[PDB]
Amino acid sequence: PRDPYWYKHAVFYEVLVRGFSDSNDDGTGDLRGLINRLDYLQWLGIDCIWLLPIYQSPLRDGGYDISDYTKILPEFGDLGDFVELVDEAHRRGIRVIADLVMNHTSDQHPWFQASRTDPDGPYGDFYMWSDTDDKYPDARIIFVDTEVSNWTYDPVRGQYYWHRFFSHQPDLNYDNPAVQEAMLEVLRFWLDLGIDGFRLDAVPYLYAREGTNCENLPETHAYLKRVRAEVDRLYPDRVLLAEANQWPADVVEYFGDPATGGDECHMAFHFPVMPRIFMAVRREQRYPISEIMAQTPKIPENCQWGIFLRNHDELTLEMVTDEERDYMYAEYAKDPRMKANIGIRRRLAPLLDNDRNQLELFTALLLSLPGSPVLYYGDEIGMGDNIWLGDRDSVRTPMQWTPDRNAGFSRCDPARLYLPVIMDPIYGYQAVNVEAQQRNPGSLLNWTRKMIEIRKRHPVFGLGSYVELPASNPSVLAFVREYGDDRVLCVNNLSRFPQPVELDLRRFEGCTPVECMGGVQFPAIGELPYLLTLPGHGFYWFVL
Amino acid sequence: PRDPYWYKHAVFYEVLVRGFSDSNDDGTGDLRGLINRLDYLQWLGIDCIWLLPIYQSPLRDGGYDISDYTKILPEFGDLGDFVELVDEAHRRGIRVIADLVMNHTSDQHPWFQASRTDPDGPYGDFYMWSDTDDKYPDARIIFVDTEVSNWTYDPVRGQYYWHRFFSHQPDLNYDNPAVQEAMLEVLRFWLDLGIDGFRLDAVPYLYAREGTNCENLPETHAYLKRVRAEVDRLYPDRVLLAEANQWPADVVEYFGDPATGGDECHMAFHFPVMPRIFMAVRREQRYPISEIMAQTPKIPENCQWGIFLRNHDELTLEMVTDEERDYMYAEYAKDPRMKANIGIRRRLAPLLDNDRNQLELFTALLLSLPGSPVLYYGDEIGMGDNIWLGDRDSVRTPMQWTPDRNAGFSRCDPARLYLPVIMDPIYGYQAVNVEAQQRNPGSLLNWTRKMIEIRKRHPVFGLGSYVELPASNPSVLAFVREYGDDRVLCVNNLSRFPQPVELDLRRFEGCTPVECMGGVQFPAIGELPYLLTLPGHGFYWFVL
Amino acid sequence: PRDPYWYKHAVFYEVLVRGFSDSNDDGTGDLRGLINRLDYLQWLGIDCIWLLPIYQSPLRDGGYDISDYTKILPEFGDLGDFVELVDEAHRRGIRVIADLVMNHTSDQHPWFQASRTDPDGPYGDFYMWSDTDDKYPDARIIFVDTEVSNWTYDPVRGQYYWHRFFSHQPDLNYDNPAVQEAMLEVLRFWLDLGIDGFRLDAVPYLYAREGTNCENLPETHAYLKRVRAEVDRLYPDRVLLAEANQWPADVVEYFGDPATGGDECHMAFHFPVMPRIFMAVRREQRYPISEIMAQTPKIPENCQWGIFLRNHDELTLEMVTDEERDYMYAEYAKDPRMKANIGIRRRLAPLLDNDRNQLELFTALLLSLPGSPVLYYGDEIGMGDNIWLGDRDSVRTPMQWTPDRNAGFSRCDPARLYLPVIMDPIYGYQAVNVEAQQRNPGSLLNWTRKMIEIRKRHPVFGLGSYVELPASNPSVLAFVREYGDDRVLCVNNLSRFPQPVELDLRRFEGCTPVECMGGVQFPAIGELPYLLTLPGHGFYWFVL
Repeated sequence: PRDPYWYKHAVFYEVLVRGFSDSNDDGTGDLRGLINRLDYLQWLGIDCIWLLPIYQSPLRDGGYDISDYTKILPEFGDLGDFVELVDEAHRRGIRVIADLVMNHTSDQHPWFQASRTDPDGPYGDFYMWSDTDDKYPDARIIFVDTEVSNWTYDPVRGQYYWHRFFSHQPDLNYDNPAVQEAMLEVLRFWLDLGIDGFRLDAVPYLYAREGTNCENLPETHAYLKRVRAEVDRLYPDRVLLAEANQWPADVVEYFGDPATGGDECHMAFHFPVMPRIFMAVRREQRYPISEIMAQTPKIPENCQWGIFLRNHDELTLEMVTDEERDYMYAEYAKDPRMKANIGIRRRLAPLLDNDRNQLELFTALLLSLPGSPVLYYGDEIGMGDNIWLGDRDSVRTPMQWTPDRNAGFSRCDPARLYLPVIMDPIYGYQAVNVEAQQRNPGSLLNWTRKMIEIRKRHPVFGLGSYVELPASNPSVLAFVREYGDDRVLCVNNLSRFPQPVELDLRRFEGCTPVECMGGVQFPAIGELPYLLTLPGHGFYWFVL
Repeated sequence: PRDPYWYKHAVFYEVLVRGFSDSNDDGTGDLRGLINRLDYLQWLGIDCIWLLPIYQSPLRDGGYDISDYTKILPEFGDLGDFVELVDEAHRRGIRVIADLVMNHTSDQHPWFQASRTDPDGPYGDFYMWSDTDDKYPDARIIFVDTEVSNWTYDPVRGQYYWHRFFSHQPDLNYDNPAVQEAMLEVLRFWLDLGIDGFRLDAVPYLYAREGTNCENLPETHAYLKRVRAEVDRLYPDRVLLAEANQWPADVVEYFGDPATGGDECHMAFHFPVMPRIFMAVRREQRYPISEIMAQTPKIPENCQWGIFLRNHDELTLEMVTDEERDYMYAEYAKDPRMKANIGIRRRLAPLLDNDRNQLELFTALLLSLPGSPVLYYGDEIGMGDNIWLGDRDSVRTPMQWTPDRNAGFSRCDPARLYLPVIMDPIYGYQAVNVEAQQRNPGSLLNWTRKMIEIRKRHPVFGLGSYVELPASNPSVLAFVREYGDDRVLCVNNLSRFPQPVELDLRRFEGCTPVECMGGVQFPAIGELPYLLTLPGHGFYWFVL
Repeated sequence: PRDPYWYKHAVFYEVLVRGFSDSNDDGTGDLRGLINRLDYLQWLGIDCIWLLPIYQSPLRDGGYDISDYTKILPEFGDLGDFVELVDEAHRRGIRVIADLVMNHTSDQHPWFQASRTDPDGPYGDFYMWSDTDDKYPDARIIFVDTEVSNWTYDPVRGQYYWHRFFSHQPDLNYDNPAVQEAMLEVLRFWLDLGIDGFRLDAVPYLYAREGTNCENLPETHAYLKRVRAEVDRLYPDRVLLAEANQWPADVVEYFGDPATGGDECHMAFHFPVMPRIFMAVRREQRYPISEIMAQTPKIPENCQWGIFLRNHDELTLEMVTDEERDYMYAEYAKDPRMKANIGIRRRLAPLLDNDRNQLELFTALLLSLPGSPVLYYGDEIGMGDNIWLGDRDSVRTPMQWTPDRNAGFSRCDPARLYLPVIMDPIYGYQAVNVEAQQRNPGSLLNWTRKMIEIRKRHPVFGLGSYVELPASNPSVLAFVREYGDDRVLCVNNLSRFPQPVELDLRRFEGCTPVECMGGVQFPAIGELPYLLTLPGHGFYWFVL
């Protein structure tokens, strides 16, 4: 056994516990419900469940405002349930990781409250305090629309505290060794229960120094290396993912020193992928995808980029872009499609006007580009979303299972539902739900499952090289993935029209391509250009 | 001006006036409404409107039971409306034809009523009467499940009359010359109003002779040759279409003498086309389509096969087949989906379980095979059925125009609709309507429009020859259509998996194929087999 | 403890087995489903289940065309299921009766097929045959729009047979003693299995005589008296109901000789009740009910009228009327709602524009008038119709149980349902279903349940006398029912406005009226007129 770098050949499934399955029938989904649905996740073929935060919380910012790192919110069950989840998932070959906010806690966290009645106390300097609001002035305000702050004054203490997020999410003093030790305790808590890892949230903002930007500080990276060391020590085969809402170049540093193969975070996310793909389809040219592929620095051997088909990170409803390193920076807002969903999280089918061909194109690229892919619950059946509530952050509607009441999510009265089931004439459950999808062999779900299965039989997709093929046609993106004798050819049409692509496949002369979906043998590769024909927004996968 | 064989390059649009548009707002569609929608039909691109029966009728058999040939059922408007319709159609480059039942009339038709009241008077021999039921004993009973004999006894006259159809649809004695002129009289009436032709319904059964089974009799054919002669004489550019629920070999005689180029019916329908495509897609092999293309006899130069995507005839809800000449006779039966539709008219998308890819495949074929195609109203946006309405009607539901009340068909109270609008979660109007389709550029409606338009620009599709290209892959049907410098290549994949097809296009060496949908110029044809790649159920059109 | 006249205090529940519950999940309801739902029928409080025809049948006429009297349509289960239905119902205090067509059978019945093949055999004179078309000329044709004769000629036999219904329902020759004995055999077969009785269908037409109209003939009544004698001899406590779509004066003979207390049919239906209540509500005056109450002859002591809230009997879709004896004959016609549902079965709530107050008024009267009431399945929660499924079948939609898929009727795929579930925005299952109804204490269902239980605690409703109270207010119908110390006062407002009624109750001077719904004691009855106040379409029940 033993698999230290399993995340390199993993497909992750991000799930909102509150919204996946309700067993108690109280209108809120729970760990037991998720446990009851493990059989589906196995059928789908995913390798790791990624839990959105379930920690105790006032729920004032999506539950990313944590009040107790070691207590599970009563709505979702108890720690006994969680242990059973990790165990039954493992028995099914499925791992479990979770979001965990490292930078800040809610103001309703006991440490906060105990950092203000007595500054003398052991918790007294757990947060960042200053008599003036002038310190750290070159740090931008993240929530510029709501916070005039980054220092706000607390009366019961009689001083200002620091927060890069909302005023009810005070930052933690990471210069304080007791904080470095308490937080590291928290990680151990969950690792002891058997969790396979975390996504460390908001780690760019851990340390602040006068004179700097107060993100990505070398003191910060030092702390994470500390975290990798301890975890590697006490627990085998665990994973640390970084959420860094930054250009993938400032992000490459969260992987640590490349000489060791990686001694910091295992994964971080490559946020510009979806916006650049979006861009490619609109202009019908491969270059926006080509550029980031080429302008991304190399990362340590044992690290991985995470990719998902969304335009915003979730702790900050922002698109990750950069005025000086993103050549498409100004172009995104000149798509009135793109500019209407700015601050809003949208599910994949809505982002693509429910175009099946485009859904396949985007998901095909997601599963084949160099990295480890994340599916968001509901996308595999074409679920929609529901702005209006909350929102900017919902897309947290109940998973749509059957055409029965409440889509089969709960047997409760609809009035008791935490969020309503979508009843829309296009994405509503009477038309879009997992059971209908499963029974129809031509559905998006069955297609996705087949694709996930093709990818599992080919470790090259997570482990292999990426070399893009020159091609006379700007509308087609063709590349090859090779992981020692396991080689695939991936061809993608960004145009809405049928397109020829002529490939110089002379490196593979003599090979007989086998198409992945159907197992059919194509003519052998000779030395003259090979003609592939794709329909609008089509793609093919070939084994060589 | 000057165009006698216009129907050869025409695309027809079959419409139920009752169900297309309601202007009076009484719940029933009318000629006034159709006129109002002529701008749409022009936009869509069709060449000829084919009207379902609008004559005065007891409506006991779909309006195919005519009680007066010269009156429009008041429900639909008046003869002024009909004349304004034809004129406004012609202004737009649209012609108009109608179904007309030649064989029999309603029993409620005044000719019958007079042939029961006055056996000796002028109508006494308009129908076939006899003292016995012992006659023409070799004629099968068509509606064998409802009708015990082809003779039925009338209490008022005291004799049996003949009916090959229902008891309330007595046959006309075509041995009586007064009947032949009365019917020609009927034809002229409508031709004088400007109608561009008819589909003569149920003509295989015009004459009966002892010793014969009473179908396709030479006396029938002579009468039809007679009909064209007078029509050609008195009216320019008219068309006679024959509805013959018969095997395409028995049908070919309705075209007349090949020496004349055609002196009988201009068009007849090739009924087995759809079942063969259906079976071919199911078996994923070209053979069922190839076979009819090759085993169908040549027809006169100025005649053409009519094709449409349905499995049944509309007057006799029967699939056209033949035990001695149909390679597939017993095989339609082994197909669970085929067998489930008794003798039920279904619309295309229900017939294909709403598979967008197959809808395109089948329609590409309808539009590219040798003949003149018929579209059924609603298919162009993917309308469904309502089988629970039965007697066809399944398929005679209201056109779904907008997402407003009654799909935009009428502003009436739903309780007064002649038939209800489909509200189904899959084909229901809140999801499927012309307005949603038009605003979505990727919609089926817009696709159908592009298709009809490229077809219009290439008269080869209606006038040209058919040459099937040999290919090692049995799953793909590839053919060429050529009409003197107008040559197109059509390639169709019957497999649900991607398939390569290698074509020998050396007859076209040097040509740079141009794909019709996007106008992209493909690589030049060399001496080697040309490789086209198709996705599951895909197709391409190339100009040469 | 025998209870020979149990039907006098019974409330019947009419159920379409096909449409009540689906256990097999094949889209068709079955006896097993009905057995499974017996606990609900007990909960509601009904005393007898009445089954619509369940016999083997080609179903060309609602199953009233019987092809085997001793076989159950496989679609519904087998005789084993039936035996279990009778047993499980009886266990719960519920009896079971069924429709049985006495007069005619399907032409697909083995007796017929052997009566036309072999005139010499044992079945040769089972049907009414003739060499001529002229016999029995004074009988109207019932289905006059469809049928030209009451005689139809059979080609295999070479003679005419007799049929008062559709031509595929040939009449049985009851002059033949073997037919008279075959039908009693049919009757005993079911009685042996434990059925508690029958509604004998179409018995007015059993015998035909030259000289008459062939209804209501003494030979017919004699036979029914003969049938009753045999049933009473061999089986205890059974009931025979006659469906005679006739004026209540012509119907009374079916109760037999009054001297014996009743020696023919136990029950027959009073068809004008509902049309008269309907008119009474429309004109807002008591008189139309007063009149049929006055023109209804007294019936033998052990006989009972059957009442239900419908305007048509179900075998013919005709309203009972009589131009010379029904003073309202022409008034039904000037009545626009009435005239639009002329040959259509409608459920109670549609018939009353879904007015809950009127649903209560009509149901209150149904339960208080002299007779034994029949509830139709679905009316108790306010189900609607679907007239587009053909004016019989309009009212045969699946029972709506839960808000889950297919209203909880079946777990099948919707395409497989025998008829669709109503999805209308007023009566659709998402708004109207038993589960929603039972959970709401203010619902029509819970009301109906209470009402039935109140009726059960007072046998006077079925056994007592009926005396109408004179009152100056024409809008109120007030009556008293007395059965030896069980005395109730019923007051009903036919106006849509509040109304006073002043009653002379001196017969009950000293009594403290107790209202049934709530058990509140009203002021004692004095020598002065007693004042009751009712809301629009209101009613009260008082115990004295």
